[PDB]
Amino acid sequence: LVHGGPCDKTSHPYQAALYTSGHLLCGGVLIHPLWVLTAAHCKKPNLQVFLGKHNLGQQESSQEQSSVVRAVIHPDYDAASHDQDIMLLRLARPAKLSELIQPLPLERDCSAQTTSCHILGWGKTADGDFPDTIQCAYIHLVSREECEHAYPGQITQNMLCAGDEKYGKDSCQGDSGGPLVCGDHLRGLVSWGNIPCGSKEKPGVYTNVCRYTNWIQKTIQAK
Ligand SMILES: COc1cccc(C(=O)Nc2ccc(C(=N)N)cc2)c1O
Repeated sequence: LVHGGPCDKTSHPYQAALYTSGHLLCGGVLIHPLWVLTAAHCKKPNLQVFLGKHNLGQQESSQEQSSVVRAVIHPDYDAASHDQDIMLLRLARPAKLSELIQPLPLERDCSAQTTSCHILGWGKTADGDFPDTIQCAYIHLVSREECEHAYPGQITQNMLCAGDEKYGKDSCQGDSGGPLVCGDHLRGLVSWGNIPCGSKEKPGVYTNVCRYTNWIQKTIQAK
């Protein structure tokens, strides 16, 4: 995340860190004790999910680790266009909830009224480095018309745009799959956007979570 700052220790209990081959890969969102939501482009072998983390560099009493038993990529995911960039991960070990480990409810209304939005993650910062401490930034949803002009013929109804006109606060590589939180509800997932990261003109592109309500429920309630 570029142009943000360190999060308050107790404000991100839904945040997951996704690892592959012992290295941070993506962010994720805890949505149920057994399920983490992330982007489909975060699919890698033998993912390890870390919950209740703040600083990646140290062992924290609040942390919980789990391997993934099932990875469910949306059937209509299209890698080239990032369309329908969403995946559900079933945890081997259900999340032991605490003040620092809690699920985030989903936004179900695609026409939800404007609320304060924020993004968070351990992705690439302004200096080009990966932070040990989780970063946060307040951002705003961008009108679909403005986003379509920014990315001609690339924005589908399964995507939502967000950014910041003042400093260009934006999500980046490593934040992928992490949450776009609006009014204490999951509104989007970090998917793609401007490279180098910065949202002053080309806003960040997020998977539009409200479109996936039925698919998420059907996957979680399957078998
Ligand atoms: C495993 O996932 C990845 C691997 C390599 C690169 C990326 C990446 O560049 N993502 C990305 C780019 C721009 C934005 C933005 N809003 N400006 C957000 C995310 C990646 O996600």
